[PDB]
Amino acid sequence: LHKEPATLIKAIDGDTVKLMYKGQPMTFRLLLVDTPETKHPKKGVEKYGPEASAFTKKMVENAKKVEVEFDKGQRTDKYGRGLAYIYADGKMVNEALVRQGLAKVAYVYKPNNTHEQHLRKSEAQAKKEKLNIWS
Repeated sequence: LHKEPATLIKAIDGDTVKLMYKGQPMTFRLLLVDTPETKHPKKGVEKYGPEASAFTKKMVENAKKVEVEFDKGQRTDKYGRGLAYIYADGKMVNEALVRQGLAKVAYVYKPNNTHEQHLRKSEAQAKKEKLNIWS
């Protein structure tokens, strides 16, 4: 797995950000995590949705460097979105959301499952600390 540079274009939601990658604007979906959404699904703005959304936005906006890391399997989903691990100054946004109780680990589709265990370990810690979603 290798990291590649990208430039923030705009954060869209807790789990979705628009990036300039290899010269093209592209929407990326964060691999392996489900955040509450301000979009769907569902019921509009779910609980912790605006929180999760502000966390991702602050984290990518304030970064010096954003990098994307594709997993071993398909790199786009059926909506045309890039599927990847996103890093802000070396820190994985997907893990930070989970470590803060602002995301749960998604249903995993192999072989896009490289960081699955790492994330699950963070999710376990956030539950034990009863943060946000877990409170």
